[PDB]
Amino acid sequence: LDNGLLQTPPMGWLAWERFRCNINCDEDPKNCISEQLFMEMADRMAQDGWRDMGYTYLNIDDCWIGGRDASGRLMPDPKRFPHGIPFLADYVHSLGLKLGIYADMGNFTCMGYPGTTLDKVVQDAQTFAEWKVDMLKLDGCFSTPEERAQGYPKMAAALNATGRPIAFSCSWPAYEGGLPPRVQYSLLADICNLWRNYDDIQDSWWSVLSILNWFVEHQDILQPVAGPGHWNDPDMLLIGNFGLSLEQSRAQMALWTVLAAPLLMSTDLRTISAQNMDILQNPLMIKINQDPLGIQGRRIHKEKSLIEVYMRPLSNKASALVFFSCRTDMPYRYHSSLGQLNFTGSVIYEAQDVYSGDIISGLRDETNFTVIINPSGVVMWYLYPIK
Amino acid sequence: LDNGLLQTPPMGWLAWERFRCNINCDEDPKNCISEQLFMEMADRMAQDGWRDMGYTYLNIDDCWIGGRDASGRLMPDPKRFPHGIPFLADYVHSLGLKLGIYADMGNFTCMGYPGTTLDKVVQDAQTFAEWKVDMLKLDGCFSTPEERAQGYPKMAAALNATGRPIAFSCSWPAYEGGLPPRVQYSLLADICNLWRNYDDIQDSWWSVLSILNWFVEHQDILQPVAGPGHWNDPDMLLIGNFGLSLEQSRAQMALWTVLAAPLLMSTDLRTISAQNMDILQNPLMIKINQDPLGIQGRRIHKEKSLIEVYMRPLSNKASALVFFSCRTDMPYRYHSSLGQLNFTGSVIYEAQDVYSGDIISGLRDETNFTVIINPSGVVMWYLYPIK
Ligand SMILES: *[C@@H]1O[C@H](CO)[C@@H](O[C@@H]2O[C@H](CO)[C@@H](O[C@@H]3O[C@H](CO[C@H]4O[C@H](CO)[C@@H](O)[C@H](O)[C@@H]4O)[C@@H](O)[C@H](O[C@H]4O[C@H](CO)[C@@H](O)[C@H](O)[C@@H]4O)[C@@H]3O)[C@H](O)[C@H]2NC(C)=O)[C@H](O)[C@H]1NC(C)=O
Ligand SMILES: *[C@@H]1O[C@H](CO)[C@@H](O[C@@H]2O[C@H](CO)[C@@H](O[C@@H]3O[C@H](CO[C@H]4O[C@H](CO)[C@@H](O)[C@H](O)[C@@H]4O)[C@@H](O)[C@H](O[C@H]4O[C@H](CO)[C@@H](O)[C@H](O)[C@@H]4O)[C@@H]3O)[C@H](O)[C@H]2NC(C)=O)[C@H](O)[C@H]1NC(C)=O
Ligand SMILES: *[C@@H]1O[C@H](CO[C@@H]2O[C@@H](C)[C@@H](O)[C@@H](O)[C@@H]2O)[C@@H](O[C@@H]2O[C@H](CO)[C@@H](O[C@@H]3O[C@H](CO)[C@@H](O)[C@H](O)[C@@H]3O)[C@H](O)[C@H]2NC(C)=O)[C@H](O)[C@H]1NC(C)=O
Ligand SMILES: *[C@@H]1O[C@H](CO[C@@H]2O[C@@H](C)[C@@H](O)[C@@H](O)[C@@H]2O)[C@@H](O[C@@H]2O[C@H](CO)[C@@H](O)[C@H](O)[C@H]2NC(C)=O)[C@H](O)[C@H]1NC(C)=O
Ligand SMILES: *[C@@H]1O[C@H](CO)[C@@H](O)[C@H](O)[C@H]1NC(C)=O
Ligand SMILES: *[C@@H]1O[C@H](CO)[C@@H](O)[C@H](O)[C@H]1NC(C)=O
Repeated sequence: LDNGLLQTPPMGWLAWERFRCNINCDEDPKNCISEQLFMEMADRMAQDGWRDMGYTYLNIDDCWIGGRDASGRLMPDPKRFPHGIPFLADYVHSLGLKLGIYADMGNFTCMGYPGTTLDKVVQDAQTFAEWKVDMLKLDGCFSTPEERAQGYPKMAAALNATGRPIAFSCSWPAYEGGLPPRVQYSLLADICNLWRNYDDIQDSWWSVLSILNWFVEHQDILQPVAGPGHWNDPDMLLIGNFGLSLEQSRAQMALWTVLAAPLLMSTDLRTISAQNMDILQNPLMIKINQDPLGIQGRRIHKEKSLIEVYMRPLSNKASALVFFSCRTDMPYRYHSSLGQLNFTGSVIYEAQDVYSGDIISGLRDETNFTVIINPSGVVMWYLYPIK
Repeated sequence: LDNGLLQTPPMGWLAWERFRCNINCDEDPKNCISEQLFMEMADRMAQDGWRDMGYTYLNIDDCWIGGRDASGRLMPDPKRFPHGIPFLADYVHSLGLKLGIYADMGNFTCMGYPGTTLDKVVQDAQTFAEWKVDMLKLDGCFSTPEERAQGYPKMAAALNATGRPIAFSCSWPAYEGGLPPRVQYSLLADICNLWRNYDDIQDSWWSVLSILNWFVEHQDILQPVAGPGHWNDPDMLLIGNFGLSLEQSRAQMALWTVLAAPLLMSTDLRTISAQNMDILQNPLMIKINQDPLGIQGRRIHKEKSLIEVYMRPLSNKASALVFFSCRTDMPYRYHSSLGQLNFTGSVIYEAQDVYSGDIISGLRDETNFTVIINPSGVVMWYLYPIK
């Protein structure tokens, strides 16, 4: 979408994965979807290094809506959001952060809350802009294909007409199978800043692998359409939650990074471990994810040893390499060379291990190297020519 | 098997899952299958509380064999086991531990090492006894159904004839689909101390789940056949390795415990985290696993919320309850009562949470209670009448 926004993938926090549709504030006041929850997460982002590292969006998902007023104007739940959305937008802005909100192109949101039907698209966009929202996620539950085909372009135009820059996240392709001929990616790039291609992520390694598999099976289609202002969205990071081991956590981070994915956390920032914080706030990882060229990476190799190699092209002739083990036995000594990974001749390279910080220098194409990769884990290199 | 052994499930350490068939001692001397590996693990077991907590077996798996001498007698790899197996057994015995070894009923072991064919069964049994081995795992790769039908009882007879008590672990049923009529569990109980019913475990939550689902699907057949001296074996514990998150590690421990499974670790005891050690050395968990009645537990409840309830009967009118979440979203508040879990009478109960140590008093059958269960995780209770 040509609105000047998201020239690099968006970084932030989204409520959905970790907190879902928890509306029981009586029994569970700390974890229910509420004004308090968002202010508390905002405080953590401001104070715990998140904002400073580039995590700027604080995004509301489903289950925020209370109803519509006599003018059809959208309202938050008055008990869970007593001060209203402008209050929250203003609070978040006061901390140098941006606020994301959620609507559904259809009769109801996926959780059954008031939907943004075709006749409400313009009014809701205007309401969101008036509230000083900075991003919109538009789901597409409880709608027909033709309603979505009209509704998503209609919303992009309505957001534009408000005059406020609002990043536009579209779940549109996910409801249509995410692939041609039903999904037109040139159209999508014109109307959206990012799009959810595929299934909701769940808190499991199986879920991460099914998403990765789908993106890799279809990378010839998906890879070229990603770029500044228009990203593929494989869904939220699971780092900090319950389903992923340490190796798996480091793996999702590295792989989302090579895919030029949004880095949208969804985890309790109040209790996040140092180890998980260290993954998400890795400066070189973020640098790679936020590379100005915005070229989505690809899987370039798959061995019978079940080691996969991903490569992302970066600025200044640099590259990112992810050595990924789909083995489920033990650490594996992966033997390779840059020549075997289709790198250009005569150039001498140097690599920094993204997780360990170690530097491997004087690598020619013919130079044999070994990387030790743990099961369901990665080794990641930031690779550059040296003179 | 009526050999006086394993009146409770065996507890110890097995090399396979974590260290596999790593024989490259030149490049990897600290992790290869060698006498050093086993000696170092023995030290850890003696010094780090493992033995004192009941972890007594230190078991060699595949890839130990060098060959057979001129008389057909098995010999360990001379380079990797320079002092020989008697020496290792002596070392292990001096630390108050027991030595397990590995053989295959067929032409070769699964990794292609010299097999214990039918004409070698007796000689190999005598060799193991002479070495002062305490346990034998007998794999069934590279054999026919008829050879296994002959060989497994042949080995049991051979072991008995040596006069040395040797715990006998049989992989026989796993090669036959693990079910009647192909598997005769009455015979297995008479000839083996434990048997691998099903697929090899791998370092993933998916692997744990597939084993659990197979054991639950067929629990009507499998639950009754387990007891003192003869156990179902759903394979090694993954705790301390790469594939399981914290919640998942706690889940496998609790679930293997209610199933009266062997507690056979397979992990690097030299680098194991305090957090993982705390799981495996939980005193109440071990007490429950090692309950004298040896009654295998069952899944008693399954709900649409994807919460499952397991129950194991214990000595002194006590029970173990495992509340298990197959959810992949967020913590779940599970509401129940002992009455809904088929507890009858006017007995008043008290429960101890096995992981937190918290005590819940005044539980009558009608009493409503709530437990908070994390995704792919458990809450475990030790439940008992109070008077
Ligand atoms: C509502 O929708 C409108 C129309 O879609 C948006 O307006 C566009 O905004 C974008 C982003 O700000 C503009 O793109 C930028 O244009 C700059 C100048 O272009 C001029 O010249 C061209 C002809 O060559 C004209 O088409 C145009 O009208 C301008 O007069 C460029 O310099 C910018 O370059 C950027 O990208 C290059 C290469 O990728 C980089 O090297 C640069 O560093 C730089 O980042 C950029 O392309 C676009 O021109 C606007 N279009 C129109 C018709 O006005 C609104 O932003 C949007 N409003 C809201 C609120 O969402
Ligand atoms: C080769 O195979 C034979 C079986 O064919 C094995 O022999 C069995 O060995 C076990 C274990 O040593 C014996 O079980 C033990 O029996 C002891 C005495 O029981 C006798 O008396 C009763 C009378 O009712 C007879 O029925 C029975 O046949 C015996 O003659 C008990 O003292 C033992 O009790 C143990 O457990 C209790 C817990 O309940 C503890 O309190 C005790 O301390 C003790 O540990 C035990 O039950 C069994 O009797 C033998 N069977 C036969 C038919 O002889 C060989 O062991 C095996 N050889 C090898 C090397 O593998
Ligand atoms: C999106 O929502 C519209 C608007 O209807 C509203 O939402 C519905 C879920 C109901 O709660 C309505 O009370 C409410 O006004 C839906 O259009 C309407 O759907 C209803 C119910 O399906 C239709 O009524 C039915 O008519 C048929 C045929 O005569 C009867 O068999 C049924 O017994 C029932 O009376 C109604 O005609 C229709 N209205 C219009 C103007 O089209 C729409 O279905 C829904 N779309 C999707 C894709 O979810
Ligand atoms: C276990 O091994 C026996 C022994 O034969 C060996 O394997 C043969 C395939 C061949 O490589 C010989 O040099 C080895 O000595 C197998 O029994 C043989 O099976 C083959 C069928 O492939 C048959 O032609 C021979 O008559 C058999 N030999 C004898 C003397 O019995 C047996 O098949 C192997 N079992 C399994 C299931 O792997
Ligand atoms: C890399 O190692 C291989 C052995 O697998 C060897 O054949 C080859 O010569 C080495 N590459 C070079 C040119 O250094
Ligand atoms: C237990 O809770 C249910 C509601 O979940 C209620 O209907 C029932 O009366 C309660 N029983 C007792 C003994 O409090």
